[PDB]
Amino acid sequence: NEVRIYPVDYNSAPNEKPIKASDNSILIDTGSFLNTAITFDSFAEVPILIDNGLLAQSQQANKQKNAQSNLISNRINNVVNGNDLKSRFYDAVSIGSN
Amino acid sequence: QDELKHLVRNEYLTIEIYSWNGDSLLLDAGKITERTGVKLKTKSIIGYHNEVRIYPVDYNSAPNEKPIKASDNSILIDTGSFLNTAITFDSFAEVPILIDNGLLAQSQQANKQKNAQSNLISNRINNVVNGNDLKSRFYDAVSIGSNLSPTALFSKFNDEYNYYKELRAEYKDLALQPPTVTSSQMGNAFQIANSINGLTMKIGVPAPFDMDNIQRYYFMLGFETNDQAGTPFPIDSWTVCNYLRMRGTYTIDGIDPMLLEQLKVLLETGVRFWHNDGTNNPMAQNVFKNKFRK
Amino acid sequence: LSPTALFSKFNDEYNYYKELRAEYKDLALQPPTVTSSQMGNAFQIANSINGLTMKIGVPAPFDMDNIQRYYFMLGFETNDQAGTPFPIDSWTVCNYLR
Repeated sequence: NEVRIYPVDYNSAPNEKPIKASDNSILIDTGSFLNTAITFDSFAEVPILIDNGLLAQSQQANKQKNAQSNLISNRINNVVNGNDLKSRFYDAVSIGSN
Repeated sequence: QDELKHLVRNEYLTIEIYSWNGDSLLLDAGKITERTGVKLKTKSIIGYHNEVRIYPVDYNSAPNEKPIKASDNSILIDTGSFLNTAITFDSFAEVPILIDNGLLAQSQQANKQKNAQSNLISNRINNVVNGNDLKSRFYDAVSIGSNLSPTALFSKFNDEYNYYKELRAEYKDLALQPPTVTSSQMGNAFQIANSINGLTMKIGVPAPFDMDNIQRYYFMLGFETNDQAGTPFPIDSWTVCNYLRMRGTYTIDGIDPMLLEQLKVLLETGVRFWHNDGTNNPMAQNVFKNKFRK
Repeated sequence: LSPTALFSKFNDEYNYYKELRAEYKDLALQPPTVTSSQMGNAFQIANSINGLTMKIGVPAPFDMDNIQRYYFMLGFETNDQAGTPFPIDSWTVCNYLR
C-alpha cells in the first residue's frame, strides 16, 4: 500500500501534452509528476501474534529521510558595484572645466 | 537554424530519464552528437538475479573511437561512458511469500540510500577578471598625450564587460528540479498500479522570453574562444553583428602610435560592429535576423 | 617629459593567465558510479564483461592545440630560489622568462 500526491499544472509550460492510453486516463500528468511529491507510506501497523517478526516499520523508521528547506540565489557569488557609475559621472563633469 | 545549433547545451535545455522507483539518470544535453541523437542502449540480466542498466550511446565518445567486440561482433564495450553514467533498474517487483520470518530484501535495498548529482559547478567562480585595468590604461594613454580635452573623455567609455561577467550563471542545472530518491518497500509495484512501469523521458526548455534573451545575448556577443596566438577570423562573417575582443601585439600600417594605443585598449575592452543596411540608423536592427554568411 | 601614455604601452597577460588556471583538476572525465548489485558480479557475467576495463580520456584536438600553444609560449613554471636563469637561447623560437 502506498500513496503519492503531486501538484497538477506545476512547473508545466503551456501547450504541454500529457501522454494517455486509449482509456483517456492521464498516465503521465503535466509538470513534475511525482518528481517533487509527497509519498504517504505505512498506512498503519499493529503487533502480530507471530514472534521474532522484525517490524518492517522499524526498518523504515531507521531509514533517514531528507527534504530540502531553502533555495540559494544565483547572484550571491557575483555582485556588481555602482562605484563605476559615480566615477564616470565625476570624470564627465570634471573634464568639462566646470 | 544553424546559428543556434550551439544552443543545445546542458544548462539551457534539460533531458531527464526517470525511473519512478527513485533512480534517475539526468543526462546532460551537451555531448549528444548531432550525428545520432539520444539513443539509449540497455544491457540486462534476467534469471537468478534480475537487473537492467540503460546507458546512452555515443555519449562523451570522441570520434574514431573503436568499441571492443568479440568474434560474434556484439559490442561488449560501447563507446562513451558505458554504464559509468547510466540508470540502474533493479527490483522488477516482489510479492509477499508464504514463508514467515523472511526479511524482505526489498526492505534492505530501500534502507540503502541513493545519491544522484543534480547540478554542475563552474570553473571560473573562484577567479574572475575585472576590466578596470583596461579603463585605467585608456585613461593613462589619453592623458599622457597632453590632450586639452578633459577627463569627460573617459566618461564616453562603455563598460558592458562587468555586467556580462555578472550575468554569467554560477551553477549549471542538468535537471529542472532535483530528482527524488526514495524506494518503496514493495519496490516497482507502485508503477505497475498506474501502468507506468518503465522509463520516462521529460524535456525541460526555457520560457520563450528567456529563450529570446539567450538568443539576443549569443547573437550580440559571439561565442567565447580563448585561442592563443591565433589570427582573428574574418570580421565580416555574420550579416549584422560581429563582436570581437582582441588582446595582443599588433600594428596597423600608417597609424599614429597614440591612436594605435587607443585602438588597442578599446578592442581589449571589446567593440561591436554593425554592418550597414542602407538606413538612417544601421546600429539598430532586428538582431534575431542575424545569419551566418555576410 | 613623456606623458602617462607610456604606461599605456604596458601589456598585462599576467592576470589573464592566472585567470585561465584551472581550479579543480579532474582525475576522471565523469564521476564514477558507486552502486553494487545485490546479485553482485552476476550482471557482468551476463554480458561477458566480467573483468577490469581501462578507459582513456583525452582532450579534444582544439583544446590540445590550445594547451600546446600555452606551454610552448609560456614555458614551464619553476620557483627556483637563488638560481641562475638557464641559457635564454635554448628553444628555437620562444623562450619566456620571468
